[PDB]
This record gives sequence, C-alpha cells and structure tokens, in this order.
Amino acid sequence: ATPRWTREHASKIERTDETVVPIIYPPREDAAPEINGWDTWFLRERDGSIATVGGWRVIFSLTAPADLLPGKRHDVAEIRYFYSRDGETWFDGGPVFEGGTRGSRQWAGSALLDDDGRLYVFYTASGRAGEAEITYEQRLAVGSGGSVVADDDGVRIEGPFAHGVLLEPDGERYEREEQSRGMIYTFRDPWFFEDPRSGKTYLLFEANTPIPEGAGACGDPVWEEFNGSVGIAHSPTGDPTDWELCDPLLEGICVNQELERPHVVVRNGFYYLFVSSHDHTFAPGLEGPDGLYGFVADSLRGEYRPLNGSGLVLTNPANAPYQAYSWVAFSHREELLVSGFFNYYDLGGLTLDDVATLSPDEQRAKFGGTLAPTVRVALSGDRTRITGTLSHGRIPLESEELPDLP
Repeated sequence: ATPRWTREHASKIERTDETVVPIIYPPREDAAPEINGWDTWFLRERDGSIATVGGWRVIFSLTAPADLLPGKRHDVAEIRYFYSRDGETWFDGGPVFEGGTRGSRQWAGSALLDDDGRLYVFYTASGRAGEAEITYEQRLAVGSGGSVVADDDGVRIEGPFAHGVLLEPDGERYEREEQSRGMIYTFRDPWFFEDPRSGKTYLLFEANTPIPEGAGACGDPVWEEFNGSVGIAHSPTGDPTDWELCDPLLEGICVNQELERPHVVVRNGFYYLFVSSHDHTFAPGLEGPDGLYGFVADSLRGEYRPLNGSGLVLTNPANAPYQAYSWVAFSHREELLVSGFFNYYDLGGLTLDDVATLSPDEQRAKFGGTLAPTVRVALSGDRTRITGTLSHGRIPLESEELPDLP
C-alpha cells in the first residue's frame, strides 16, 4: 500500500506568489571560474547536522570543465569538494577521489562524517569503469575510509579511499534497466539518513517501480511508463556500508518518471520528504514545472500527503523557468533553507532542446554552474511559503543568525 502522488494531485500544480523564487543574476566572483558545478550536497554528521571540522564546513559538487558544452557535462562528472569558515566564501579543494572510482562517471550522492571519524562519501556510479561507449547503468556506491584533516589554512580530504557498490535494483520492488519501458530507468542519488526517533539507519534513493505489461494499473497504457518512486534501504547494524532494500516510501505512478535527489527534513515530529523534478518527465495530461516538490507525514515510512495540495513547494518564475535546479532542504532554527544550483538562464523564449542547436559559446554563456541564492521558506503544516533569499550559496550553521525579513 505504498503512498501515491496521484494524478488528482498533479492536476492542481500551479505557480503562485508563495512558490516562485526571485530572479537569479550571475554572481560577482566564482570560487573556480575554470570549472562548472552542479548537484551539490553537504558533509553532515550522523544526526543530520552540517558537519564542522576545526571550524570548517565541507560541501561536494558534481563538476565538469567549463570548456565543455553543458549538454554533455553529465558524461564526465567528477566529485569535487569545497570548504568554508563562514558559509559564503568557499575555497576549491580539488577532486575528492584519486581514481579507483566506481562507474564511468559519478553522479550525486551524500556525505557522512561518522562518530568514529571515518568519512563515507555516497555517490552514484553511472556506467562501468573504462567502457567502450557510454552506458546509463546506475548503482549506489560508497567511497569509505576517508580522512578529513583541518589546520588553520584549509581542509584536506585524504586517502586511502575504498570504493564498492552498495545497492543495485532487485527487479521486484525497484525496476531494472532491462525492465525499463519509456524513458531510461533510474537508480541513483543515495542520501544517508538516521531517523532521530527510532535511531534506525536508512539510505534513501531515487528508483523506479516495475509495472508489468498490461497490468492495467493505470487508465492509459502509456501512463504506466512513468513510474518514479523514492526507494529506501535499511541498515540493521547501522554500518554505513551494510544495507538491505525496503519497500519504497512514495510512488508517482502515472505522474512522473524522475523523482530526483530525495531527502527528508524532520521538523518538530513531522517528516518532510522533498524531491526535485523536471517538467519534461511528467506523464501526458499533466503540466508541472521544474521544481522542488514535497510531502509530509508523521513517521518516516508513513502515509505521505503532498504539500500545498499539489505537491509544488518551490519553483522558478515563468520568464526564467530553468534558472535553478537540484534543490536540497535543511533546517535552520525555525526556517527551512533550500540550496540549489544556477542552471540555465537568459534563454529568452527557447526550450532546452533548442539550446543544443546554438553555437558552443552561446550555449556556455547560458549556463551558470554556480550556487543559487539560498531560499528561505517557512513550513506551517502541509503548507509552505517562500519568505526570502540569502547570498549566493550561503550555507549557515544553526550557530549563526540570518538577516531579518520584511
């Protein structure tokens, strides 16, 4: 009886003054002008707080050379880390892994600085190392055994790193590549999460749930091709490398194909599940924008219901609809901060597939590759409201006070 983001929900999706973010303009300086970054995550303690090592925060980004065309950056994505003392001025720390990485390339994940001091960097292994032609096989892997050292000049993430695959789709609860109809399947974005109530250890991820041929599970056969779901795995011992698959938390069958980068924020006893999603991954008959969608329940594996009635928590304005993507939510004392990245801007009227026609520089000029202005929202139940923004890529601690709001 897995909870469902239903079509009756998605039909109500609509931009409102409470869900549209302000226009993002390019920032004054870049931490590294020679690199593009997207899909970023924080180094967190086991409980979920932003980890601090000798006064420094650490974040991780997917990166590709700025020389490269945007459309293809996902084929050569490498994980880099950045560190900061305040939360605004980030220093480039270079690649986190010196090879031995699983997959042809790496996609987004999460990072855990355990109590023992061991560093675990969960990521997605896209493809297999040293393939002939690029494949789209996705597996949940981890780079265990890292050591983070911090003097007063910066932060070093050193080896030796040990990499292995943690999870692959079983084919019964989570669809395999062979089973994928319609668009390419998904099995990626591992996010570590310790439940602050039970204490149990979980790992969330984005998956698809298999629907048999002719199953009749939907009112139209084509709709069954859109089978995105948020899967979860459990660790009985708590070891961040020993996992067993569970039944999925939420399914968007006949609504959306990709529920990208899922994560949970627990706030005063309520579990808010957030997922980013594209507009082109919606099933036919539904119109939803690129945005952060959210659901709330009273337990981690409970009956999720969509925020704001439709599910839309946060979205870009109509006249700049691709400016940000891949949002992550995190608590700061009585606000919820949401950090995305600066994606596609200054399109005028063009669609994303239209941009592929343009000359190399006209494409590179329309891609940010930096952090978006951190958005401040206020949760009030199953209803949200955008309350403001902060500086570009501001990740503050709960120890820090944020500017006042109108």
